[PDB]
Amino acid sequence: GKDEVALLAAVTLLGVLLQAYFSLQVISARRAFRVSPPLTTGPPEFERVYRAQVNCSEYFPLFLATLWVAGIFFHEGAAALCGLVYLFARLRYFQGYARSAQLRLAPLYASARALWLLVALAALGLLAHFLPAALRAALLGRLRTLLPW
Amino acid sequence: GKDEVALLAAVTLLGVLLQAYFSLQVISARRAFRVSPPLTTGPPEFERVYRAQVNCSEYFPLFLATLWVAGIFFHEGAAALCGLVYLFARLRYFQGYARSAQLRLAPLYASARALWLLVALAALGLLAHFLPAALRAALLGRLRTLLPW
Amino acid sequence: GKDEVALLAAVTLLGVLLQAYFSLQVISARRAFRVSPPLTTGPPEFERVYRAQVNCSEYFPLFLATLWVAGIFFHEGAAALCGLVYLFARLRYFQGYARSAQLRLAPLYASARALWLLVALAALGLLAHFLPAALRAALLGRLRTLLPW
Ligand SMILES: CCCCCCCCCCCCO[C@@H]1O[C@H](CO)[C@@H](O[C@H]2O[C@H](CO)[C@@H](O)[C@H](O)[C@H]2O)[C@H](O)[C@H]1O
Ligand SMILES: CCCCCCCCCCCCO[C@@H]1O[C@H](CO)[C@@H](O[C@H]2O[C@H](CO)[C@@H](O)[C@H](O)[C@H]2O)[C@H](O)[C@H]1O
Ligand SMILES: CCCCCCCCCCCCO[C@@H]1O[C@H](CO)[C@@H](O[C@H]2O[C@H](CO)[C@@H](O)[C@H](O)[C@H]2O)[C@H](O)[C@H]1O
Ligand SMILES: COc1nc(N(CC(C)(C)F)c2cc(Cl)c(F)cc2F)cnc1C(=O)[C@H]1C[C@@H]1C(=O)O
Ligand SMILES: COc1nc(N(CC(C)(C)F)c2cc(Cl)c(F)cc2F)cnc1C(=O)[C@H]1C[C@@H]1C(=O)O
Ligand SMILES: COc1nc(N(CC(C)(C)F)c2cc(Cl)c(F)cc2F)cnc1C(=O)[C@H]1C[C@@H]1C(=O)O
Ligand SMILES: CCCCCC/C=C\CCCCCCCC(=O)O
Ligand SMILES: CCCCCC/C=C\CCCCCCCC(=O)O
Ligand SMILES: CCCCCC/C=C\CCCCCCCC(=O)O
Ligand SMILES: CCCCCC/C=C\CCCCCCCC(=O)O
Ligand SMILES: CCCCCC/C=C\CCCCCCCC(=O)O
Ligand SMILES: CCCCCC/C=C\CCCCCCCC(=O)O
Repeated sequence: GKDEVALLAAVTLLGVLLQAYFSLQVISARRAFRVSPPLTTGPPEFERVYRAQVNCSEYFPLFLATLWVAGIFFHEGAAALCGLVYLFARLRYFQGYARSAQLRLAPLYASARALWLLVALAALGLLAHFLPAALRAALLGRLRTLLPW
Repeated sequence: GKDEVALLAAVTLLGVLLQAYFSLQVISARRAFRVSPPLTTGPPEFERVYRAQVNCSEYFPLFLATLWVAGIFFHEGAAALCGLVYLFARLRYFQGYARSAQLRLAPLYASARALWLLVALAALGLLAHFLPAALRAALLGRLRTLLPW
Repeated sequence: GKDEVALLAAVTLLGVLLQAYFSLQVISARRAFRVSPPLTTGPPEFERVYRAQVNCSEYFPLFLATLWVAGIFFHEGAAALCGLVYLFARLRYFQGYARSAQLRLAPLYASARALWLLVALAALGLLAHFLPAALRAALLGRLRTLLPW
């Protein structure tokens, strides 16, 4: 039961750890540019690192949501592998963005490709669990009993 | 097992897709107002669209959390319908806010009403799974065995 | 089945309610300092309360992710208790930060300690569900069948 989802839980935990890493980098920039809470503005370099962390934070719940839907309704290994590709592409996005706004783009598109792939696996998984049942009911003349609307 | 939660997974996926839509709108405003990363400040219109996306992002994990608690402990269909009302009210909030800060308010209250309804269904669901067991133990003089505290 | 995770669902719901409380406090500061949407800048006090809510929002999905992994793979009661310690430390962080940036630090470290503890329980739980199986396969000379890589 539990170990049917243990790989998804492991990829989730690795994402939490990546977020802690991004957070550690912003704490470091905060010393390196004397940025003092409660402020988020500062030199362009600090501003880039800080924006990279905010962006990764916005998308972290989206990644988790699709990872779990894809892993449960499609295939656990397929979703987990795709989750790892997304996480590694985000690490590179962060490191890229810290150096320059242009250098963030190649790993940003790689991560966008990986997240859309997870959205596609989630959609396919959901369709695989609804379309066959609807097909069976339609062929048996029992569709109204499955969905009156 | 899986299809006991397939409607919640479908509503979750639709919310991820709505977030991608909001993100596409901010990318468009970014060209229309020459706002260049790493900046989030700009004309009041861009500022409104950008704030709308930030707000929807803050609340997206809250919506997911209550949707899943309500859908598992209350009733799956009730929670899923309520999730759809929330998602559609957020689309209208976004479109409203893009035009004016006042025009965002009616769909914002509609979405606040829909999210509180999901919080209420989650609370009711949780109570339905704890209060009867506690009542049974109290009536049987076995409460200490269920909860010593 | 459901009540195997009902305590985790209850702690989740309490976190959603805490977030609604933080949100109510920022709405109040917004009147008290005439900050008008779409703006997030203002007096240092408003700026502190607003930053406190943003920080709690960034970490809310991280807390949920680890609470569920720890509660499912480690022990439900252990994770749920730890989740409560984290939530209460965040309330104090918020109240502290509202008064001063220095006063936020003691409950911030308390919440950081509580979240790392949840990360540790999640990691331990995941290891408890993989390392014994790998040990059994290695001892039986059946490791390649469990993991070819
Ligand atoms: C209302 C909607 C109407 C229904 C429309 C249906 C959409 C049709 C889209 C194509 C159908 C799915 O096509 C299928 O895709 C997946 C993933 O790309 C492939 O799947 C394979 O590669 C993926 C890579 O991500 C692996 O994770 C997976 O384990 C493996 O089986 C299949 O080899 C292919 O056959
Ligand atoms: C420590 C706490 C002490 C216990 C206090 C208990 C609180 C009492 C509150 C009212 C009890 C629940 O009351 C119940 O609400 C739900 C939802 O509104 C209604 O439920 C109905 O409408 C909702 C609409 O959201 C549908 O999704 C649901 O499928 C349907 O059954 C019931 O018809 C009503 O009987
Ligand atoms: C590739 C990795 C290699 C494997 C390395 C393994 C790491 C070893 C770390 C120590 C092993 C776990 O050690 C174990 O920790 C937990 C939590 O702190 C304790 O657990 C106890 O306290 C915790 C407090 O959080 C309670 O929630 C829990 O219900 C209770 O049983 C155990 O009494 C201790 O024996
Ligand atoms: C994966 O990250 C991102 N995805 C985005 N989209 C939205 C669009 C409309 C492009 F599709 C998107 C959404 C979903 Cl659901 C998905 F499955 C895949 C995606 F690509 C958009 N922006 C980012 C960023 O992080 C940029 C803010 C960072 C920067 O510009 O530096
Ligand atoms: C649903 O969205 C929102 N909900 C809010 N609350 C918090 C309060 C104290 C009002 F209850 C709230 C919280 C929970 Cl848990 C809920 F179940 C229902 C809710 F209404 C508050 N603000 C928004 C916004 O999006 C505003 C930032 C956007 C803007 O002002 O434009
Ligand atoms: C629990 O909150 C926080 N945790 C942080 N880290 C990241 C570091 C590198 C410190 F470990 C962290 C990450 C994980 Cl995964 C965890 F398990 C425990 C943690 F401590 C960091 N910052 C906060 C804040 O809220 C600060 C922004 C608020 C402020 O500075 O006021
Ligand atoms: C492992 C526990 C770590 C807890 C997270 C630490 C977070 C933030 C510390 C920011 C310190 C305040 C910055 C200095 C500003 C000033 O002194 O003027
Ligand atoms: C491979 C595609 C074949 C699809 C078959 C669909 C067949 C018939 C559609 C008519 C349904 C209307 C009859 C109502 C009776 C009922 O289903 O309860
Ligand atoms: C489907 C893949 C889409 C990936 C998401 C694209 C995101 C961001 C692109 C922002 C471009 C940089 C803005 C221009 C600023 C300047 O040139 O001065
Ligand atoms: C419909 C409301 C009826 C509630 C009934 C509650 C009854 C008695 C409360 C006394 C409990 C203290 C006895 C301790 C013994 C034990 O439960 O283990
Ligand atoms: C229970 C429903 C509550 C819904 C959440 C309310 C949220 C925001 C209201 C902000 C009001 C606009 C501020 C005044 C600015 C101005 O008039 O110039
Ligand atoms: C308590 C620690 C004991 C660890 C025991 C590990 C033993 C042997 C490692 C050799 C594995 C290589 C053999 C390949 C055959 C197979 O497992 O399929």
